[PDB]
Amino acid sequence: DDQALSTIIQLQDCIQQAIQQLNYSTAEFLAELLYAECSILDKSSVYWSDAVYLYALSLFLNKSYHTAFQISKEFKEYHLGIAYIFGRCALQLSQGVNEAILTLLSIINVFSMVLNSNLVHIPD
Amino acid sequence: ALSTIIQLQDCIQQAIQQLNYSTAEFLAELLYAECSILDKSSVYWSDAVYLYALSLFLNKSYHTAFQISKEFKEYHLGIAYIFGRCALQLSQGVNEAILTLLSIINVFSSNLNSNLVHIPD
Repeated sequence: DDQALSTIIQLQDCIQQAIQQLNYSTAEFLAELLYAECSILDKSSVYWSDAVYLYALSLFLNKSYHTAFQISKEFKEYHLGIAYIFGRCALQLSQGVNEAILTLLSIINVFSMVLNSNLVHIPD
Repeated sequence: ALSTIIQLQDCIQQAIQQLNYSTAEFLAELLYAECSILDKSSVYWSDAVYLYALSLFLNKSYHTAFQISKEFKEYHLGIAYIFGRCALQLSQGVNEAILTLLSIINVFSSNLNSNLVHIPD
């Protein structure tokens, strides 16, 4: 447990590093492994939501828009970035726009769960 | 009038950092047009060309950024990187990318510091 948190932080840092350059397949593999590792952690942990959001962003980035769209629909409410990924997938695919609206309206009205984070591509 | 171009290039940095595409399309076009006239060898010229090529690359516009980076690949390392990856995507102009990047690596080998976004190490 003492090193368990360090590994997750290191994997997250590597994922932001990889996505910072135009290196996506490695970002895919690191996001996949972090998402698999975070399975044991409870859903209440911010780490699970962060890993799911990173995985969704990656799966969006490599044109695998369908898979990103499901992996965003399962936990769309938990994180703001997941909702962003869901909305992007919906606009590209014209599938399930309505729940995207129902989530985005709530998230914007409340702003003006997890809402703010230091990760990359966190929407403003 | 360099404050305005510095501000708009920072805006381009922020926009691309926000995963918005076709947003820095116009802004990079504007920087290219504005800075093509003031100089052809200044650091701002290479910076504008690199940002323009990166914006063109990211927006499924490869047959333009290809030649755009081809013209000025020898000036900035990021331009050469964009040129090489576009060569890979389009399967064209590959030998030129090989020579330019070999020259770049040899510079590191022999006894460049721009910190712009998406610049590979």
